[PDB]
Amino acid sequence: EAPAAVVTGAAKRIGRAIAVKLHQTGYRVVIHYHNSAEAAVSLADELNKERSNTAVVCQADLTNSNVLPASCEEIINSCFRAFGRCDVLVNNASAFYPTPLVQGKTVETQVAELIGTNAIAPFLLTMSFAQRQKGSSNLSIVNLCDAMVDQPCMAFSLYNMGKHALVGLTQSAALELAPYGIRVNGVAPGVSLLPVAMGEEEKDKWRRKVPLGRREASAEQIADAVIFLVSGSAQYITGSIIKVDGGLSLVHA
Amino acid sequence: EAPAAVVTGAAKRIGRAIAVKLHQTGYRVVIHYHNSAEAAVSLADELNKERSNTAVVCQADLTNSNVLPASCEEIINSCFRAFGRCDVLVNNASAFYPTPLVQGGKTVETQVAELIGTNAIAPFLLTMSFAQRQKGTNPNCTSSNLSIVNLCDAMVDQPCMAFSLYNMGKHALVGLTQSAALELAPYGIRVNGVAPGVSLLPVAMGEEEKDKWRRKVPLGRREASAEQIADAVIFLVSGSAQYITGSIIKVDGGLSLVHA
Amino acid sequence: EAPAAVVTGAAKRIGRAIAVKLHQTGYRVVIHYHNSAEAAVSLADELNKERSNTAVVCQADLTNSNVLPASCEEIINSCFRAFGRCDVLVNNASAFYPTPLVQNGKTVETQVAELIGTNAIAPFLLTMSFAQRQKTSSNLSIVNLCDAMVDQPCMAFSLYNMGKHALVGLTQSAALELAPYGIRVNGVAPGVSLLPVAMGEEEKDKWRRKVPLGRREASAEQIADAVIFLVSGSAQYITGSIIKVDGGLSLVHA
Amino acid sequence: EAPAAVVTGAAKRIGRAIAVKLHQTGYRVVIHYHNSAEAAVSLADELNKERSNTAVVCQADLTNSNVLPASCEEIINSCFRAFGRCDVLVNNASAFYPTPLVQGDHNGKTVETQVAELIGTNAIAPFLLTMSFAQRQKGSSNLSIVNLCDAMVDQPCMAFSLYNMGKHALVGLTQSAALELAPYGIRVNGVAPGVSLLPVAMGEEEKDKWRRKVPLGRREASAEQIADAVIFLVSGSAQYITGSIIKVDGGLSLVHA
Ligand SMILES: NC(=O)c1ccc[n+]([C@@H]2O[C@H](COP(=O)([O-])OP(=O)(O)OC[C@H]3O[C@@H](n4cnc5c(N)ncnc54)[C@H](OP(=O)(O)O)[C@@H]3O)[C@@H](O)[C@H]2O)c1
Ligand SMILES: NC(=O)c1ccc[n+]([C@@H]2O[C@H](COP(=O)([O-])OP(=O)(O)OC[C@H]3O[C@@H](n4cnc5c(N)ncnc54)[C@H](OP(=O)(O)O)[C@@H]3O)[C@@H](O)[C@H]2O)c1
Ligand SMILES: NC(=O)c1ccc[n+]([C@@H]2O[C@H](COP(=O)([O-])OP(=O)(O)OC[C@H]3O[C@@H](n4cnc5c(N)ncnc54)[C@H](OP(=O)(O)O)[C@@H]3O)[C@@H](O)[C@H]2O)c1
Ligand SMILES: NC(=O)c1ccc[n+]([C@@H]2O[C@H](COP(=O)([O-])OP(=O)(O)OC[C@H]3O[C@@H](n4cnc5c(N)ncnc54)[C@H](OP(=O)(O)O)[C@@H]3O)[C@@H](O)[C@H]2O)c1
Ligand SMILES: CN(Cc1cnc2nc(N)nc(N)c2n1)c1ccc(C(=O)N[C@@H](CCC(=O)O)C(=O)O)cc1
Ligand SMILES: CN(Cc1cnc2nc(N)nc(N)c2n1)c1ccc(C(=O)N[C@@H](CCC(=O)O)C(=O)O)cc1
Ligand SMILES: CN(Cc1cnc2nc(N)nc(N)c2n1)c1ccc(C(=O)N[C@@H](CCC(=O)O)C(=O)O)cc1
Ligand SMILES: CN(Cc1cnc2nc(N)nc(N)c2n1)c1ccc(C(=O)N[C@@H](CCC(=O)O)C(=O)O)cc1
Ligand code: NI
Ligand code: NI
Repeated sequence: EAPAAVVTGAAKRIGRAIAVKLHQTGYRVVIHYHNSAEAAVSLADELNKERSNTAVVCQADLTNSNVLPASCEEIINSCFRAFGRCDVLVNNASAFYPTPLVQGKTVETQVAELIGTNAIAPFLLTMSFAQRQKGSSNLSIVNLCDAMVDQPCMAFSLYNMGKHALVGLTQSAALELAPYGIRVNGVAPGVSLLPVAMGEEEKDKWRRKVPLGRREASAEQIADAVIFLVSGSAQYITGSIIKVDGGLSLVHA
Repeated sequence: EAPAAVVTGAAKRIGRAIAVKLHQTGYRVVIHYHNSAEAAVSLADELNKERSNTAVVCQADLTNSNVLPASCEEIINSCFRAFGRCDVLVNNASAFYPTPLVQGGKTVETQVAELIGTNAIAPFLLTMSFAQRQKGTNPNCTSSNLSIVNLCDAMVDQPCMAFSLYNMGKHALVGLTQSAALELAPYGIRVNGVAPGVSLLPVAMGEEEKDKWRRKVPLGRREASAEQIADAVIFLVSGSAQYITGSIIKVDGGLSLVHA
Repeated sequence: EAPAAVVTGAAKRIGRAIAVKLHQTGYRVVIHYHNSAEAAVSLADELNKERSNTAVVCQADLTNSNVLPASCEEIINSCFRAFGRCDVLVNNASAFYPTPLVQNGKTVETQVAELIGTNAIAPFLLTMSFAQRQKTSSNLSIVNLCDAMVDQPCMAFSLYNMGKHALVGLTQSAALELAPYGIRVNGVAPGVSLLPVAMGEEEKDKWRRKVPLGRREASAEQIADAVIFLVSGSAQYITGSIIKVDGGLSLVHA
Repeated sequence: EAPAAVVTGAAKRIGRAIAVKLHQTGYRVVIHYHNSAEAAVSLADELNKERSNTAVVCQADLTNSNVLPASCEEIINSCFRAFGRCDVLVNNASAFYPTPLVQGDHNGKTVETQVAELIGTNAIAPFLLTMSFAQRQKGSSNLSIVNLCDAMVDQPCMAFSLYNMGKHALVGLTQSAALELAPYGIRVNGVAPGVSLLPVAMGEEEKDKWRRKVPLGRREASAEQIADAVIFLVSGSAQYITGSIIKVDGGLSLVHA
């Protein structure tokens, strides 16, 4: 019988590429989304046309709040309701914008969004993932990290704190959930898909920097590393974070 | 004119020892505390005994909440109020307890607020407020020695079982240390960390459990005293570390190097 | 047409498993060996029985010496003479033994030659020679076998540890320098894998216990699995990456 | 009694500033050099004019060879012979030049000479000096080793693989020796410059290119700023510190591509 996966922020871009590749591997998928309702059901439609009743949609804000644990518990619950199991969780959804230290949203909202999406939701989703299993199988969690986590971008401190917290969770959860046969790993893109709204010349500045090919990783290239980690080929791998960055983190100033 | 320093969680233990050594080095200090009012003022009394009006006290919960940015601004303000300047910020205050991922007291969101608030968010807001006050300073046109020192954890990559939120908070602190170091370098504000392995064990910990942790330590088979942690802090704030920023010094007696 | 791979120290254990999985994936293989002649040819015979003319054997000492560069050029040339190409280099051969700092009559300089040569310098020269011969339907890459415990070193293994650290450095330097040629350079870092046969089971179990995921060592095959991912089309953007295959061992404090 | 230190490659630049600061702190010093004889003897003279009988010179090639262990043993011996003790070893001497992985147009040296020089000076010599240092220990004291590492070690410069391998191996040694020598109270630490003193031969525009990369001040570290971290690590304010490598790089290693 088919395994099931939750992918967060799976409506488009890298999240969509992960849901799609997991689907092609034979997973049924919960496509989580926040604001991209149309893209999410459009994705689910295609996947369901491929194989009937193998994709459901689930919407949630993953900003930190007192109700976030409930939302995260529900996200996991939706996978079991639809599919009777939950074998894989991919923590992909992520708020991303600058927060300059020296001077719209209050700083506490930015805290809740940036740290919530990048670290607290992954933590809570991990708790619920594990709780639902215990209290053959190839259970694992993949966290979407950042290969530049130690060469941060200017004025992105909260985002960077969130990705760093995600490294800690990946390692803490790997260690703690190993007795249950739940493996916990990361995939760390460097420059992948640039923002839809980024000007082309700004995109080119980033591409130029990549030693391997002078270009960004495609969403499929990121998804490949994810499906390796969920596979039987990675049965012994846990607490490992795989850079998919084309050498970018190795390039000095 | 003597420089001034803010030290969070400075009433006891490592924070206290940092405050004492900064004061002995010539700093005026803001002693921040949460619950330890008695210890905070008795420290201030002692420092003020040595040099009149060189130690002041400041109370604040550093748990994340919608009033944290305000609280942290006021902490930095208290240093300018008392001493007319703020040269050094030491982020030492820290909540610390287990938070198991699997279950068989506080809600998990209270734990998040406390653990990531004290260890990461408050340091970040204090860093903002510290830097905002140095906005109109050109490091070329001045002879100051501004820095922040973040109290980290040498075991961040070999974490203790069931301490995931604490660990996330310390990881975020490493991220802030590095991000702030880069972003504030144009202001001549250096941002560094000191990472104890096993230092002062909890007062409530059984003596046999204490000795288990002590035995792990290759250099001397003992915990670091609070003074030895403070030595590294004062090096990092000193003129002999003027080119150091984004560095996290381990003070762990080799502990992080020991395999399972 | 079929790609070709060189695997150093390929007669036994992890190296043999890598050579086998590469061959199963469609690679022709050069099976390098040092002292394990019989094992090397029995492996070569087994793979050639599977598919004719897909396996050859190559003897070489990878200790550092004045002749080492020539040996390494010959190992690479060997793959080209046998198969007309060389798509993959796996640096697997490794000397491994204690060298205490404070006090088998091996001199320390022999220990240096053996431990640094096999783990670092031979990898570096094979990399030179590999790159030199390549100086686009191609997928060229190098995989170096590292050590997940490189920053939590075992007691009295300083030269070995220096060897492995130099290999990390080589992986990163070569990844950057060879990227313009489309040559990707990566690492697989076992923690506890195959234990020495002669080691007491009671000592083996001490190591096994340390491992969170399963309380067991990695099989050679599980290590080989990460190797074949790195060389595959599913890793075309991965260079300078070292993947731990350690079942969480490196995350366990003392 | 005054303590004693050995500093390798101490005739000039960073190694000199370390020898000077250790001398100013009250150490007697062995000034090791390879080619810089005049600068070495000139330093010994300045130090001796300040406090008589507190500085000696010792010449040795630290290229890897079958005689390197003897040479390193000699270097350590020279400290016990002059000063009756050896409290501090500073591994500073370092060969530094590109070794491209791909050749095209044919340099000077053979690749095995380059191996012997680059990894001998940066790694093997430090290892043997560490062996001899710990072996010779006699029996209030503060024994330590400081290794000069490199902050850019995981963001290597183009075509410097052998140099980078040496420096990576030196990290390994720092950590391994920290663990292994801890039971004897010998601490082993590192100082990692990013951009400090630029090569004399380097053109001014190239020098300015490196300087402008540094976030903290847009300048290189002086030799004295590097020596400061060294002297902190050998000091009593660092007695619980072992296996730590402190970056002195003005934030350079934190700058993305
Ligand atoms: N793209 C890159 O070059 C790159 C580089 C480094 C690291 N990464 C990591 O790789 C992963 C995917 O990258 P990406 O560029 O594809 O990410 P992205 O497009 O910026 O974001 C992915 C999804 O996250 C969801 N999200 C944002 N805020 C949310 C919130 N408040 N609550 C719930 N969901 C929220 C959004 O869902 P909706 O659209 O439905 O609202 C969004 O589509 C991320 O974790 C990222 O940090 C990517
Ligand atoms: N001790 C060790 O072995 C060790 C190991 C690794 C890292 N560290 C780091 O070194 C630093 C000092 O360690 P330590 O053991 O001295 O710390 P600690 O005793 O556990 O706590 C330090 C102080 O932090 C303050 N604090 C706690 N929760 C707070 C909150 N909600 N709001 C405001 N302040 C709060 C407390 O102040 P009040 O008493 O006034 O309430 C406390 O006295 C910490 O950052 C720690 O993480 C220590
Ligand atoms: N096994 C583990 O638990 C583990 C853990 C961490 C890292 N690793 C790494 O993974 C790789 C494979 O490990 P392993 O246990 O399979 O290795 P191994 O059995 O110790 O050695 C593999 C081969 O290296 C060859 N070799 C040794 N010295 C040589 C020299 N002088 N010149 C040429 N070849 C030489 C030997 O070839 P011959 O038999 O032909 O003489 C040997 O069969 C190694 O690089 C190792 O460091 C393994
Ligand atoms: N920007 C920087 O300068 C920088 C950056 C990162 C790391 N570092 C590290 O910091 C340390 C000091 O840097 P530096 O620039 O002052 O070094 P350097 O001037 O390039 O070299 C220091 C000394 O090493 C000695 N040496 C070279 N080859 C030798 C050999 N074959 N045998 C014995 N001695 C040999 C030379 O001594 P003689 O002159 O007597 O021949 C030289 O004076 C080095 O380890 C370096 O790698 C420096
Ligand atoms: C590598 N990358 C692509 C990119 C796109 N989406 C992402 N989304 C998430 N959640 N996380 C990522 N790290 C991410 N990265 C980058 C890198 C820098 C900037 C950047 O400098 N952003 C500025 C300026 C962008 C602009 O000029 O358009 C900003 O204010 O957002 C954006 C994307
Ligand atoms: C190294 N150390 C000392 C210690 C003391 N106070 C601190 N305080 C803070 N804020 N941060 C630290 N990391 C810290 N560390 C440790 C290490 C382990 C445990 C620990 O396993 N504690 C268990 C129980 C241990 C027990 O008391 O028996 C707990 O539930 O708190 C406590 C302190
Ligand atoms: C994880 N591992 C397995 C192992 C086997 N072969 C290898 N071979 C190589 N080349 N590299 C390795 N890292 C390696 N590792 C280990 C770990 C420790 C000891 C060990 O403590 N050996 C001591 C003790 C031997 C014993 O007690 O039986 C020795 O003196 O060799 C051996 C193998
Ligand atoms: C940071 N730095 C200064 C410098 C000077 N001496 C040293 N000496 C040693 N032993 N180790 C160092 N790391 C070192 N670094 C650098 C950085 C890059 C180049 C460099 O790109 N060198 C090229 C280009 C020289 C040029 O164009 O002038 C070479 O071929 O040597 C030189 C020095
Ligand atoms: Ni981190
Ligand atoms: Ni290394």
